[PDB]
Amino acid sequence: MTDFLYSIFGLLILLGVLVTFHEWGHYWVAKKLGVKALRFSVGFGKPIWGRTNKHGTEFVIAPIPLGGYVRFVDEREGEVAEADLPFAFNRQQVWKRILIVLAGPMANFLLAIVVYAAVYMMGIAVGKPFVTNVLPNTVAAQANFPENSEILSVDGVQVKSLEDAIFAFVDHIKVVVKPLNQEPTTVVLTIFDSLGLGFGRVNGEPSLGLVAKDSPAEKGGLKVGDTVVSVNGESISLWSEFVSFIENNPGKPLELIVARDGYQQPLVVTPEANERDRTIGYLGISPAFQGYNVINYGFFESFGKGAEQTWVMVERIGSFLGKLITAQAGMVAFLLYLAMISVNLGFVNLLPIPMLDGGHLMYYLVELVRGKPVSEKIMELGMRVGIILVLTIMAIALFFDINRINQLYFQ
Ligand SMILES: CNC(=O)[C@H](Cc1ccccc1)NC(=O)[C@H](CC(C)C)[C@H](CSc1cccs1)C(=O)NO
Ligand SMILES: [Zn+2]
Repeated sequence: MTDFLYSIFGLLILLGVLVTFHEWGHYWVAKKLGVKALRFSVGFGKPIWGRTNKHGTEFVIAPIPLGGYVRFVDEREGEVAEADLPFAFNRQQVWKRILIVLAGPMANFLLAIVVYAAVYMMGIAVGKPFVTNVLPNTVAAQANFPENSEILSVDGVQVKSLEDAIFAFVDHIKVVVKPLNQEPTTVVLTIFDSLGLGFGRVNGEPSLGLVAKDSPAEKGGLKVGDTVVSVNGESISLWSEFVSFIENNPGKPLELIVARDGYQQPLVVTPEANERDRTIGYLGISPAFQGYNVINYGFFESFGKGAEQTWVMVERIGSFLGKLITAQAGMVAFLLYLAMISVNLGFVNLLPIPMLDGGHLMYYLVELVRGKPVSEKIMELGMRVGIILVLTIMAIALFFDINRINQLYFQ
């Protein structure tokens, strides 16, 4: 049992990171506001780690990470020394404790955002928008689209994915597409059925780019750079024909002729079918052409797009809650799952449940409502906050127009 190790390792890392950042949001906001923390507990069970801060805060860690808390100085929960009252939770104005309670979920969302922004820089793999077929008597039929072609830029905006293609087609007709062999063309032009286009697997030359070790292709003599010119005496021209011959012949020997180093090499390969379905042949090769696009982002935009993705996630959670009442493998997927679980936690722990942060939010909101000893004061902040807004959004609005100058008739 070795997969168990990495699995529970990722589980513990995810849970620890989420709980630790929630409690650290609570702790750091309370500390910056002037509230002294008494205990910083992460996980349930018996303490496996324990250390006292210079401010008497006891950070403790237990081995079952399913929750945690941050206990502050509070007269409602115990005796407070006369010299510690100015650092007590309850001795602060109501808005301070409101922000302290709100800090947790916010923290979660914040983490989500940054994690999303972290995976938008590393590069995300999407599927190439490869038009496999064209329909008759459609808008694309008169325009004569290419059989097997890849979209490059529709109506000006450069797209590298299918979802991006449909989002551009609903954003707004010029279509720059790349067919096999010949160069890009701006064709004089599901949802694509309105136009007469169909998507599918990418096609190309029967050239080899990868050959797995100890595979039937490697044992038969296939090498990288080989271009299969014929299978069983029949000449082929597309990678799809090659994979057709491979799948249709599980265990039967195929006699290939490949173009290699300027000459022609004859080979023999016996593709073997896998365990899940011993009806589809397989020998272990990859096409020399790519079928993946790599979406990259600048981090100054990756942050905003991760925020938008978190908003999409929380609206999805809202839809799911109202109803209730591509593959980019690697660690990059683990980080996405971690951020999604973080969003789930930041949503669920904000529900007006008595012992959760939402219940505390409700309690301090009704306490603020009951406590109205001054007028025209609540309005005062109402401007002093907005000022900051109309200042900070100004600063960026300045900096934005500053960064466009730093960039800037050849033909
Ligand atoms: C997966 N665990 C949770 O989501 C629970 C609540 C819960 C349990 C079961 C079902 C649904 C929700 N949340 C928390 O433990 C919060 C910290 C999490 C967000 C890291 C915690 C809520 S209070 C307390 C929990 C235990 C003792 S005191 C908090 O706000 N600290 O600042
Ligand atoms: Zn909390």
